[PDB]
Amino acid sequence: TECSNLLLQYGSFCTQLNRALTGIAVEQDKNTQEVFAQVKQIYKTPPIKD
Amino acid sequence: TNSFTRGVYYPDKVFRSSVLHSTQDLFLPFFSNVTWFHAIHVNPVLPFNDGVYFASTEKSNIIRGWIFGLDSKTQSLLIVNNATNVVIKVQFCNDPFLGVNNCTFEYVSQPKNLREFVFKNIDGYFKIYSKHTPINLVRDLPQGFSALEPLVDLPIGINITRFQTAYYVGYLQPRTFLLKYNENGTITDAVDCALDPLSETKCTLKSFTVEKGIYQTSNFRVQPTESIVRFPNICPFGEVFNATRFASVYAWNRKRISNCVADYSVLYNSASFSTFKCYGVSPTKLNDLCFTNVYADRGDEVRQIAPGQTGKIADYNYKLPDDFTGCVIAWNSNNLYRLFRKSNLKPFERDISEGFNCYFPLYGFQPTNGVVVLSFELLATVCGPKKSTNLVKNKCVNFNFNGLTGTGVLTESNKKFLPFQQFGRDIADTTDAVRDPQTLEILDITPCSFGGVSVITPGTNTSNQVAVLYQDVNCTEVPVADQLTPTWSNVFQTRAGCLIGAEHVNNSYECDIPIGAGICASYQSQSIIAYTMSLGAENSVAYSNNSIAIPTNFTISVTTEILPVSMTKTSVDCTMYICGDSTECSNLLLQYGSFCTQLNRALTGIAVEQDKNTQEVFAQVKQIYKTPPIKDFGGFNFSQILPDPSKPSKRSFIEDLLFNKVQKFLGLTVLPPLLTDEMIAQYTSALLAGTITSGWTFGAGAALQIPFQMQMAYRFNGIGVTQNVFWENQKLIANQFNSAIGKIQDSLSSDASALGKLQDVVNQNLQALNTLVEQLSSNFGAISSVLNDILSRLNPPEAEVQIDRLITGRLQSLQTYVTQQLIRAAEIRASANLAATKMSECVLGQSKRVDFCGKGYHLMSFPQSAPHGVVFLHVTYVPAQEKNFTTAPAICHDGKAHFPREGVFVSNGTHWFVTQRNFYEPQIITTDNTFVSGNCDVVIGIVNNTVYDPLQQE
Amino acid sequence: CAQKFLGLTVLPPLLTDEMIAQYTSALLAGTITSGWTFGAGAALQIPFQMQMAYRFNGIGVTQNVFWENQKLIANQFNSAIGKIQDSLSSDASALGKLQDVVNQNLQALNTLVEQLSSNFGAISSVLNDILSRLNPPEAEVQIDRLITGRLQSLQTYVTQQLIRAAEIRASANLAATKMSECVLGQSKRVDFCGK
Amino acid sequence: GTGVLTESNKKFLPFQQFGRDIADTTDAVRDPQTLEILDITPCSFGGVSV
Amino acid sequence: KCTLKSFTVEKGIYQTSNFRVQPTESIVRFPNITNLCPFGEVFNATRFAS
Amino acid sequence: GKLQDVVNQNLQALNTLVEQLSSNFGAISSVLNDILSRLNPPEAEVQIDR
Repeated sequence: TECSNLLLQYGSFCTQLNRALTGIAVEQDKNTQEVFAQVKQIYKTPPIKD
Repeated sequence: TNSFTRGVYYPDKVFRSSVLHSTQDLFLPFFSNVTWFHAIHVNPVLPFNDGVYFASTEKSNIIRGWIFGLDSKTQSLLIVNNATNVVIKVQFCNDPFLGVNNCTFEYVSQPKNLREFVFKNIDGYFKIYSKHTPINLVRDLPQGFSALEPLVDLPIGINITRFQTAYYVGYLQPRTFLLKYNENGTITDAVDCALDPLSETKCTLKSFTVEKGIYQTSNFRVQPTESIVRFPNICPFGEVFNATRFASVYAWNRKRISNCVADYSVLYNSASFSTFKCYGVSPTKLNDLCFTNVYADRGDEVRQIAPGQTGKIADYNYKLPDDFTGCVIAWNSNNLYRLFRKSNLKPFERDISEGFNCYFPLYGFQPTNGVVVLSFELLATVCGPKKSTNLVKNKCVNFNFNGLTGTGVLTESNKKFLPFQQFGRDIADTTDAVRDPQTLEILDITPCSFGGVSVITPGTNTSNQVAVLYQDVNCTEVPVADQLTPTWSNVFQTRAGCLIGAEHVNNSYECDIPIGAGICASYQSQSIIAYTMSLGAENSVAYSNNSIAIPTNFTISVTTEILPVSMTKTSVDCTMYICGDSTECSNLLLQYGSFCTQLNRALTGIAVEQDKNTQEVFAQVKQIYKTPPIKDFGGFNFSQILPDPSKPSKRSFIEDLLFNKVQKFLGLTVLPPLLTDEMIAQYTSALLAGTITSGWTFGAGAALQIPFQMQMAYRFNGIGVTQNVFWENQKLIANQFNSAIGKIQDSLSSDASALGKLQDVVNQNLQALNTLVEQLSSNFGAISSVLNDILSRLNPPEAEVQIDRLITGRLQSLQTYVTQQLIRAAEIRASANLAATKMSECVLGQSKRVDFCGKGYHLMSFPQSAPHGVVFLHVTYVPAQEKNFTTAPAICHDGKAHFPREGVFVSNGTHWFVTQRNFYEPQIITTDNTFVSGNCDVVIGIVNNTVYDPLQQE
Repeated sequence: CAQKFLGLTVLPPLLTDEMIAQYTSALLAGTITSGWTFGAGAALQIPFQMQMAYRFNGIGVTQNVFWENQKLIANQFNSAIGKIQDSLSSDASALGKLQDVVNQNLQALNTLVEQLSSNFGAISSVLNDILSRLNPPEAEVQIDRLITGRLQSLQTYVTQQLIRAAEIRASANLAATKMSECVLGQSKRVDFCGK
Repeated sequence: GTGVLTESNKKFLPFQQFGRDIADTTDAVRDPQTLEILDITPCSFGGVSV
Repeated sequence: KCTLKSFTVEKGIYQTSNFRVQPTESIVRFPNITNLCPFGEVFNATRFAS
Repeated sequence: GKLQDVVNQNLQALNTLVEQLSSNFGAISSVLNDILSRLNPPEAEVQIDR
């Protein structure tokens, strides 16, 4: 605890860090969704590949 | 004891208005249980704590005077709090209420209800806050806001309180919380932290209103509850540290004994023996810390303890390293030599082996004048005795392996500790495993569980319900170390997290509040619902070797794609950010290798770049096309997108709607855009006109001139729609376009959903500044966060240290800001070159890029300006009303395969015709509309039909 | 114990390998069913062989070039996919950039993790033991300097992770472009879709 | 500090001697010697572009 | 020229200096306490012993 | 200029590092040698750490 109270002396350090990291995390999901989850439909691969 | 009675008060805080501020001032959480009332009717009250809050009713005084305060012994106040001279006394007639060593410290005379004397504590003295007493609550507990501060601090010093006197008492906890100050700086309903996870989110985001989303709330840990300080325990040390023998100049021992159990140099802890100095350790942690050195080792100069000092220790006397750990004690009243040494000494060197004839010889026992250190190792132990509980399995404790303090569970000694049988390290940290000092057969490899907490918030404008997920969790159970309110409350046992849940749905739906891991949530009889994220809708259309779907009709859809172009570019002048109005630190500004100048240089670079981004995105012209005064272009009501009417100074209607959506002396400034919103609107005009009047305004030299219907004719022709509908469907294409603009005007301009992506930059930029300025309110280890206070409080030789500490902190934060912005500038540059590319190939021409310039087959895009960005209305062609026709590539009987020139040999079961992938619009095979190479070939797909040659002409 | 307790964890992707594979299935299925005729979701069904004829015609050869060579073309295709099945095996190129990205991040943490042990000018780095050894008053260096050091290491980590993210975002933007132009579309661009 | 003193446009509760801004820099001070509070604006400042 | 350490400066606008406004007065505001602080009762006390 | 600006910023980035060395960072002097010449034994660690 003592070091956490001392870390708080570096005011709101991690709030900024956590936000940046979270921003990266949503950006990653945004990238996946944007890259391949591009379809509003899921066409099912035909059972007969003729 | 419910209804969320708000334990709020102004915590001696400066008046602030229109703000949201967080603190930890021991407020009253809404946890009240029972209170002491209804004593009499038609039973003494003695509740006590330091962390208390009192509230009650009124008829006269009711409390027979409000009191606070043992009995007639010490520090007894029993303040009357009545009209007749309230005094701070420190027990006879006041024992009962009045009516039906008397040393005083202070005099104040400060003077159904809701009288509150709440929030008490000492702070070395006294603390008390008080609230108004409304008389129209028509209930027992008022929805209130806060208590005020008449005067709180007085010379009381009560270590404990138990005095009072239809009654209410609450008890305080040192919790963090959020206080909302309205425009009049009145604290409105506050939000406790750890009251509930939604409140945790509100604290987390330092914002009461919380949009629907997954917010990462504070982490969670199980509490270590016990500790081990175990060692076999029980040497001369405890007695021989003192020695009559005094020969230390030619002697500094280190190991009088290798193993001590009698180690308690209280001589230092209480200074029961003499003066001392400890290096690297507390003087009091003598049985908490242990070293493998138990003994060691005078002169008028104890100044020569000298861990790297410039004394006689350098060459004659005993030397210690600058990086020395240990503790030294001295002796006096006591009534070998420090002769000259030609060589220098090394740390911990013990050398007791040219100045004419004076180098070889080498004290005085008479009272010439009234004119000893133990080194500490870094390690196991064998000193500083201590004992505790036995090994604790399956629950987490502190002090794992005694000499170290860990929070791991003491289980599973599945490690051999082969060479030494004592200690293990992790792949990534000092401590991984231990062998218990007394029973060397058991281990600590399981640190008390810990992880992050994500919270699902449905959006506070709809619901106050939440779901919570421990990011890494067994999904077997959740401990109670925190809200502490719910049970562990059927919850989806997902790896994403599982503490308190949501209906775990066996059905599937569109994604919302995406927790991640293929799991989404919503509030849809309102409750949190957790779903397995579904995919897009199933498409089951059959395909065959001869089945082709061909549109018979079409629509024009307008995709509104909004891209950031520029940042809310700023310039931080560190002279103020760090040193505003501070002249003492002025020397420090110069101290740097222009680091500040370089940080500002980076932001200036960013700003110039931002102007360049706007310039590429909008300024690709030399002569601007003035929108012709027509409103006559195929009837397309471009009047809705062009800045023609001059109602606003320059803006178009769509851009008006875009601009209708979407902080002083901060030490920084937000530089004006080079091109104002008015100029951008005018460049927008320059592009839209020209775009609808000539075409390639840049690429084709103002694009000569086009009737506009010829233009979109050619654009259809570009997308692959040739000689099909651009002329046949005049008044239909125009109508669909028009309707699409209506679709944007009442949809995104009413929501700003798609439009909020612009703010992904603006919000972040503001947050970045908000972070930066908020970062100022930080001590960084300095005595105070306020530089001017350091200057007003500390002298030069002492202030500079803390000034520099604060400066270093602020410089680290500023570098962080510059860096964050340099990277965001790069990202926006990437979006800006995308936007410029899109303006160039979507607006200044017809891009063949599929699903790039909007959804579907882009034929056109009409840009509009947005604050720090561009919105492209990409008018795209979409096929519609598809019919499943039979296809084949070829026919014969003419001795010619006759493959379709550009079309498809398609039939409705008969009437084999040829058309394209644009519209049904069937046509007779028409030899001139086919391509022949191969005749009656072995090629797959001949349908044995015939085609008329227009030149048969018989 | 590859991933230990350092506060450094991984949040699962929204789109899990099942979800990614599932979307990929849709994408391929759309490719073999509408090819390019999509109103960004509004697929128009075409027979695959016919789609190939149209794509071939879109590249400057006639539809009959494909049809005359239907057997050739389809058979060359089958051989080519087999070639890739083998050429992507035997750890070829370590699957290129994908390995690199993961390597770019695991190391990002091995570095961050290593920094945990740095003393930052202090005697030690084991903060819990530092507090045990000395009292907070005597911790301007023992704790706060250490904290500052870790602060910088984390800030460096996020900074580099943001750069990594920016780079990744650009890669993803290009990948998305390919996803909508190269697949679910016919690129007319040289080396956009490979040589 | 340094700044422009002006009559505030808002009365503040008597319990505090001074107020603070969003940037946590002093917003206003009640005069210890007078029954008034004066907004304090940081003295005009900014960059110089040549 | 100094900001860029070059005697010849390219045509353009440069972020050169820092504009702050010089204060025109020194304003001292303290409560009008006329009671000399009884430090003598603290430091010239007859008995500190206890 | 496009291709000059890049080399420029790269070199400038180097130029900056050179300038940075000149900083004392709050130290008694700017060069390790001076530190090593003035307060070496007792405070080299402190000044050097700075």
